[PDB]
Amino acid sequence: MYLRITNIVESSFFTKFIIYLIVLNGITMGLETSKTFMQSFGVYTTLFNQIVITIFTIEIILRIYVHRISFFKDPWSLFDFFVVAISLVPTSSGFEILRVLRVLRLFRLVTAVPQMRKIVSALISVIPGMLSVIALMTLFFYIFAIMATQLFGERFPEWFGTLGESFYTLFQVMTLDDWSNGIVRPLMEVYPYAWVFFIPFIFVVTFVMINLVVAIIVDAMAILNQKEEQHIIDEVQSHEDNINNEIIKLREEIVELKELIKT
Amino acid sequence: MYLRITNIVESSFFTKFIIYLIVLNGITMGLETSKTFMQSFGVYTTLFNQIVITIFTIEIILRIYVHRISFFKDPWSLFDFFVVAISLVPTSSGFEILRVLRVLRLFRLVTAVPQMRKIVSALISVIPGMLSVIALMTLFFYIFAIMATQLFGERFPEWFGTLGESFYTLFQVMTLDDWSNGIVRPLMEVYPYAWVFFIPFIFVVTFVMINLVVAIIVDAMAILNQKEEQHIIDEVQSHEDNINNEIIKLREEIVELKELIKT
Amino acid sequence: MYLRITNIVESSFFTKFIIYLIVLNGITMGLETSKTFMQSFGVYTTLFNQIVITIFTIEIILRIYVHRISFFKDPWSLFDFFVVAISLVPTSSGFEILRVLRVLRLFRLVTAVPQMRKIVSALISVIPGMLSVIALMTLFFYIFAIMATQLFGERFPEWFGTLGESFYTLFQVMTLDDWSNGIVRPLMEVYPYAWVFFIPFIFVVTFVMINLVVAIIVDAMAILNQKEEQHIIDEVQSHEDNINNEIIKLREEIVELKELI
Amino acid sequence: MYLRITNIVESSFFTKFIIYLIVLNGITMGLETSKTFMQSFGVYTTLFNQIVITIFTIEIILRIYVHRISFFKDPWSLFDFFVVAISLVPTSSGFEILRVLRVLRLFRLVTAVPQMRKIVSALISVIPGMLSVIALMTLFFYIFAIMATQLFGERFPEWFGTLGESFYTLFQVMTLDDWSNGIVRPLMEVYPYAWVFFIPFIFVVTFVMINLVVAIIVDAMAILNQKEEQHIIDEVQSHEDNINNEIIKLREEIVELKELIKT
Ligand SMILES: CC1=C(C(=O)OCCN(Cc2ccccc2)c2ccccc2)[C@@H](c2cccc([N+](=O)[O-])c2)C(P2(=O)OCC(C)(C)CO2)=C(C)N1
Ligand SMILES: O=P(O)(O)OC[C@H](O)CO
Ligand SMILES: O=P(O)(O)OC[C@H](O)CO
Ligand SMILES: O=P(O)(O)OC[C@H](O)CO
Ligand SMILES: O=P(O)(O)OC[C@H](O)CO
Ligand SMILES: [Ca+2]
Ligand SMILES: [Ca+2]
Repeated sequence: MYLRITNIVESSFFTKFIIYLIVLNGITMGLETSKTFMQSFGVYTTLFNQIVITIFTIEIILRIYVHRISFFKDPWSLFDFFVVAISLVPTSSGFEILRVLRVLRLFRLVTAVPQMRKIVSALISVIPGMLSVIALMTLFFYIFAIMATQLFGERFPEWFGTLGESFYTLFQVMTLDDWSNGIVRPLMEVYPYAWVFFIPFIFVVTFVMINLVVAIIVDAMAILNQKEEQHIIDEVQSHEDNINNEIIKLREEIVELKELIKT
Repeated sequence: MYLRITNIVESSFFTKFIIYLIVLNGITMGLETSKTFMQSFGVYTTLFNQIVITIFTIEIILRIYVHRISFFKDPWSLFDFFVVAISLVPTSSGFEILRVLRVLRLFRLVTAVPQMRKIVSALISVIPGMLSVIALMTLFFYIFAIMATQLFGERFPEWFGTLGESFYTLFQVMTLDDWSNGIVRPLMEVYPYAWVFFIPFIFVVTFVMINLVVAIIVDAMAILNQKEEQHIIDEVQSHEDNINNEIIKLREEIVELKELIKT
Repeated sequence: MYLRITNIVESSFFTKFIIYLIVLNGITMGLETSKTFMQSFGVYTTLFNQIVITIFTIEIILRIYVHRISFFKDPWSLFDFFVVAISLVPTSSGFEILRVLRVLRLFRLVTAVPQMRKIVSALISVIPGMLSVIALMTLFFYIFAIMATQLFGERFPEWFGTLGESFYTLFQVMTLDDWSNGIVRPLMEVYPYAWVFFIPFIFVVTFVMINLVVAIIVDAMAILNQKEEQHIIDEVQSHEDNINNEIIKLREEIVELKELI
Repeated sequence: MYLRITNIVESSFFTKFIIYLIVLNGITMGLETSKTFMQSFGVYTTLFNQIVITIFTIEIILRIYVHRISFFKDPWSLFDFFVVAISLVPTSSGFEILRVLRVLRLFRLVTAVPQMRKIVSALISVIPGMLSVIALMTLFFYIFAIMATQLFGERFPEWFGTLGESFYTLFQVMTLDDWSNGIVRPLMEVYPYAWVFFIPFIFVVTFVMINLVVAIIVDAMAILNQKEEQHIIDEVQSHEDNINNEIIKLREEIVELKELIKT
């Protein structure tokens, strides 16, 4: 029976039908936004929602028997899995956050549609090279968050009270969000020199972001000229000393013609 | 009189003419902006408008004969068609919003000037390949919109009472416009963890844009290496398939001295 | 024998002296900020400005005499000229707002030095390639100013009442400055769909500013690849043509042992 | 005795120990941020600072011994040194920024981890290039800062009262941080034409930042594209001086078959 289900999971009808259920379920996810619509139709869509989660788990289990292990070595399939698992947690209780994370299920449309995975893939690819810089930055934030909390916390607690208080505030400053009328000018009333802290924080952070981008584009170029030079260097050494194997059978031949002297 | 009017339409004069009207009428739409002006000279401009609109209509008509079905397959003409059609909906009456849409007819200066035509064309060219990602972002927005609305709308209706509402705010946050003192910190007095929503949102949004920009730059400079490489790659073969061919000649010239075979 | 003075205007010391001046006067421009200073040393320093300003006048005259018409085809000169002419107009005058422009004479430091000049010159060079887009965009503003004025100027005259008013505001919205909480959201409390005007506006202008940067970088690299292959090909071709010079005299003296028999 | 110490100092145990010490010390410094923690465990903390501060003074000395004057011509070491100094000075004194500047010793984790000082390097490496542009802009600011102080400082003393205050506001404007509603929009009430100063300032300032990027990127690439030229032209160079070097012997195996006229 294994091959019998495998023909299904792999059909064009399967993926389209699941893509189809993703999409319209998405539309219902959106209609539950309206409190008006939720009245005249609430039980309809929650029903619908239960049908979709059913079909999805059906599907996901099928996919597992058809792919087992390979399935769990697949980033994309793990996603659908966890994102479906979440939806499978009951419409209940105090930790009511999960009712809302059920709208993550719509990200299946990203898994289900190949054009889109490529985009997500292309995006993630940039990340691992950056993990070093991310560390350095987070270190830099940490160190400055500490100083903030200490230098500024007592008189300005909404902003620099806790450690995490200052983290949030320093993120805002980085996005240059209302940074000067909004935070530093207040600070400077008590502590006139605050700028000696915030002006450098701004230049370093902005500096790094910008440059990091420059480096990315330019280093990527550097490897493109690499493969190109290779490809062309590979040519002058494919030719030339293949025109060497022919200018020495001039040589072998030229000296094959050297008992002109015997006569 | 097909050929007689084709001659007029296609002439340099006609085009220079329509352009000149476009400039005057655009100068006068700026003057129509002054309440002070209309009281003194406003009689003059409601007919100037009413006859430039008339002249333009005539033109659009002519041009249609002169190109028939091919006129309605030209982007630039189709524009002129609509942008002048909208200016025909009554001098008053209908709705007064189509009287504001009237001023759009100055974009006919972009349409009727071929430096502008291509400059716009240049700009539009990067879009159709972007389309996929525009969809991915839109889905991202929309999921988050659904999410923000049922997390912050009951308590913060101004910002999150509706999908549309939350679509707006999330756009605001994307442009980083007064996002933290302006939306999130208030949200956070009622909901201390709002940062776990919006900071992830900010990264994704921002990360996608920037990398999108890198990709365009970085991929375009790839294609340029392609055509340069094969330009160069072809030209070594032209001057190195030339070499080994006239050493084949020399190799043979040596085997011309087979005439040692005379003995 | 005017040439005498010509050798002095051109001298290393003529230029180096004027730069000492431009820097000095520039250090006094700053201290004329401290009203603390400008009582205790006001007279002391107003002369310094009077000396400097006459010297520069002299300098400009000499440069003129030396370079004649060719002086007025030189922007760097033309600038020096106007920025000094400006400073000439007395003070009190008709309006203490040309007294302010006087400061602009410090940019003479950009003039007096290369490197500085190269860089200014460097930056400007992208501009002429841009005159077209700058115009399309200006048309784009103009059009949306006219539209914004007449759509919102009635109830929002501070932001959109006058044509120039709408220009200023659309400029602010372009820099995304307090655009939503400070402008559109207020607008929408009277005119709900006003987002249909501002979101597209922001998209258009943002898109244009980014692409233009992308076009500059990539079209730059294309010109850089034109030059590259032509240096590589003009190499490959020429040597490859090096190789056929040693082939024809390894050829037509393989014809003398052939003519041998 | 040198080489015995030298081999300890260069040990990866030495390095890893100091790195470890750097890291746990960083963990305690965030703990000092809590007022709860400092109550219940603050004495545990303040001695560990002493410990680490000693150990590092030891570490720095062992290293000066090992490297002699080579140590003092090393930026990363100079830093490690200068940062340990600050942490040395007795707690309090009259000004207690030093009891805060002490959290800079965490930056040692940068100098200590070889992968981090690499990216700081790459970053720093861009600066020398732009020291001229910097000067240009620093002047430009100065000039505009003088100009605004004496145009808006009497009536707007907070923003423009002194030179210093004008530098701060112009920097605020440069970052485009709340510029219009805030500074510029108020100013224009008193001085209507103030847009004539803050639009130019903004164009110039943002143009120059933005182009400056373009110049790095594109000139970086011009250099990249040239090292490619050499590598390619070098192979060509090689073949056509080095095979005429070894068929110059084939150039004289043809005069031998000539020369055999003689008797
Ligand atoms: C929505 C948005 C931004 C924005 O509107 O902030 C104003 C930027 N700015 C002048 C400026 C920038 C830096 C230091 C000093 C001054 C600007 C904006 C519009 C027109 C002209 C200039 C800024 C930005 C600023 C700060 C933080 C972040 N973040 O974490 O995503 C983004 C950037 P960026 O990479 O910034 C750099 C330039 C050359 C402008 C290109 O884009 C993007 C990608 N996102
Ligand atoms: O007015 P509502 O409550 O029906 O919701 C309006 C939304 O924009 C449509 O879903
Ligand atoms: O305090 P003042 O009056 O001496 O002026 C301070 C300025 O920042 C010095 O140039
Ligand atoms: O009435 P105004 O002030 O908009 O005048 C029109 C000009 O374009 C700007 O002054
Ligand atoms: O305020 P505390 O003492 O509970 O600590 C909160 C900080 O973010 C944790 O160090
Ligand atoms: Ca802002
Ligand atoms: Ca703001």
